[PDB]
Amino acid sequence: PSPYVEFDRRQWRALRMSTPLALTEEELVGLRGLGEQIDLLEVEEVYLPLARLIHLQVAARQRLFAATAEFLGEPQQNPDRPVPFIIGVAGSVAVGKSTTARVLQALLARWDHHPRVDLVTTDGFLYPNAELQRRNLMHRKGFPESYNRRALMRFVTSVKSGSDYACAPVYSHLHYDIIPGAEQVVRHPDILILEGLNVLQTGPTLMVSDLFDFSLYVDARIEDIEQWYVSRFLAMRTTAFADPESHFHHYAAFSDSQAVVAAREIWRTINRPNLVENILPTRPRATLVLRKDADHSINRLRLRKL
Amino acid sequence: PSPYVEFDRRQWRALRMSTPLALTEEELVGLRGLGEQIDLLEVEEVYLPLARLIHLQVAARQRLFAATAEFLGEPQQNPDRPVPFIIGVAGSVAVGKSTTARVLQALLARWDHHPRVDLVTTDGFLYPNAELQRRNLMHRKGFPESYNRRALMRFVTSVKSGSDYACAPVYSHLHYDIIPGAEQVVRHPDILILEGLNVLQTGPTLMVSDLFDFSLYVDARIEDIEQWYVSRFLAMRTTAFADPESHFHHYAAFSDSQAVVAAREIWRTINRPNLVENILPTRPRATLVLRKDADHSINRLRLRKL
Ligand SMILES: C[C@H](NC(=O)c1c(F)cccc1F)c1nnc(SCCOc2ccc(F)cc2)n1C
Ligand SMILES: C[C@H](NC(=O)c1c(F)cccc1F)c1nnc(SCCOc2ccc(F)cc2)n1C
Repeated sequence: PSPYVEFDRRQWRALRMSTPLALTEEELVGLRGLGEQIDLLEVEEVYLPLARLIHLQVAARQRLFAATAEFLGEPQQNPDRPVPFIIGVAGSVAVGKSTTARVLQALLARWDHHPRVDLVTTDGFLYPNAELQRRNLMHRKGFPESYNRRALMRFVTSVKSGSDYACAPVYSHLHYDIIPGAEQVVRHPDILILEGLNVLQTGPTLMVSDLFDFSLYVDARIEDIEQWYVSRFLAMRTTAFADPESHFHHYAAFSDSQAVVAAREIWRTINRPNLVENILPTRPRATLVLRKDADHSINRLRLRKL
Repeated sequence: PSPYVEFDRRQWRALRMSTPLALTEEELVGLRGLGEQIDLLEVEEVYLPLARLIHLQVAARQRLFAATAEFLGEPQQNPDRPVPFIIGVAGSVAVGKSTTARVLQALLARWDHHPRVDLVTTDGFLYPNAELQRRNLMHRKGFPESYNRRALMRFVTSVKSGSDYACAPVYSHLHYDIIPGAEQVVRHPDILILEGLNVLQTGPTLMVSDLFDFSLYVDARIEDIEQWYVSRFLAMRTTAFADPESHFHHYAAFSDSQAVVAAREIWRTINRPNLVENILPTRPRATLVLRKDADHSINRLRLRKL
């Protein structure tokens, strides 16, 4: 007896799902050009249902907002509209957080209840390399203390206060640093998706996850994430690393097998240990845990018992 | 702004709430039967309205349960009813948590959506004095490490899993210790209230508050709380301390002068520090913060914007 319902992949296909509202060819196009780490079978059989499951909660938080406002005789100090519904997305580097976020954003924005869905990466809340150097934490990029937690907290709080205007800084993966001066503006969306390694981590006081209405954790076998991590690394040689402006240009010249070495080293000494100390223990805090099998398809969902 | 809708006492009284919810005289017996200090006007003017708020939340959760269950063609592994709705009640020692919890228990039960409302204090999860001693922690009773946190977590998880049956141990303030083989059974209530000064405290992993659907923080000026503390202590000379078995019998003979000295020393050195370092930091993690005046009246409410 546990606090979630479990479905393996069989049981999930095998359910009398209520709604048609299927994917028009206008949508199924935009969808190939952000996934491809995700196939449309997955979008149809897995992510769409999820999006509706989530739609149910956003819709419920919208009705309750209103039922409450009416109950109070909609007083002056109550805001005029529900505040954004914030969804957190967590998991290891290379697990697919980013795609999953992009897909959900796309699907969730299909309903008229909540057409404005924003997306923000916690990447923009890393200290700039300048500062990471100043605090002697370069070797520590991606661990809890490498982020400006205070600013991140300030940001999410600002969003849940019903600001019409909240700013987050941008991180460039190419340049391996915060793009100075660049800012993402978020103007009271209906839903904000916040993605990052750290979104379900546990501060001493208030923490960002305290302002989440729903949170999702992307899980895989640790060997499999290594495999995905390495493949992503190799691939970056010809793309990202190829650029002369890449902090990691000197990785471009690596032969396949030499790059495989380097990758498994960066994995075994930074990314795997981070996952084990800081990310994987946050798995049981998610509303929903999705497990992906060796080749990226979901083979198990855990929804928190409603 | 803040993430809070804020009302003071005036504003809160002066609201048109378009259901005239009235307490029966059948209910005004029970609510005097919970004791005194208890101001019946405040039950009518504050706690009943709040009870309606919290009700709107429980009703939303029960419907959302159902719409989700429908959506999944009600599968076998989905539970049949909603799991209990959990509400945390935190705040200092002597701030009146226990009353607030007891009144709420009584008012929430009046609706037929959730007539079964259980109340459990986390004092039952303090380590027995015996164990507090093997661990050299008697001086630290009421701080985080004096609780069997693991046990507390299993308890709460069992209730949130939807189990039919869950035990908590019972603590006696009379004997100043856990009563051996005393047990409180909780049998899938519609709502469980969990009162304790630690309920909103952070764990590094999963933590109890992760299972709350709603939570309350009873607040006051720290000087005011001391004064209440000091009376509770004095008054205890007649009641608790007066029995010759009571661990604190010697305290019955302290004159108003020596009794105050003693109370302030226990405050200044145990209860006040536990509050500054462990409880007050938890205050911004509550859905609702209730602030009290010197004279025990509620003078400010902060609800988390919906
Ligand atoms: C430790 C470090 N940090 C990050 O790049 C990082 C991240 F990948 C994600 C979020 C925050 C971060 F600081 C790192 N991880 N891998 C590398 S080298 C390869 C470049 O980045 C990749 C990122 C994801 C991959 F799957 C493969 C490579 N570095 C320099
Ligand atoms: C810190 C400590 N702990 C507790 O007894 C206690 C509690 F009162 C409540 C919950 C958990 C606890 F460990 C304590 N605080 N005051 C005392 S001695 C005086 C008798 O207890 C009182 C309890 C509550 C009061 F408001 C005033 C006095 N002790 C032993």
